[PDB]
Amino acid sequence: ADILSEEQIVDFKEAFGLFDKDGDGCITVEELATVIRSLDQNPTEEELQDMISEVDADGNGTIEFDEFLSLMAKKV
Ligand SMILES: [Mg+2]
Ligand SMILES: [Mg+2]
Repeated sequence: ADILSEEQIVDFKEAFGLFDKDGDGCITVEELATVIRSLDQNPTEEELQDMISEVDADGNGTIEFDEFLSLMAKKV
């Protein structure tokens, strides 16, 4: 139970808008995937499978704003 960090909201947003031009706003599973590799982190993939598959409400198999925030709320 936590919330993203302000300064961290901008940092990620900047990288999001840079990697997201389609303007579609939302992103797929692959988009974030790669971004995960570039990010100097080491998160368990097993989780993503559980979350993404347990978060994808739209059922389109794609990540979105809320969907992304929810993943962090639990993960973080
Ligand atoms: Mg996109
Ligand atoms: Mg979705």
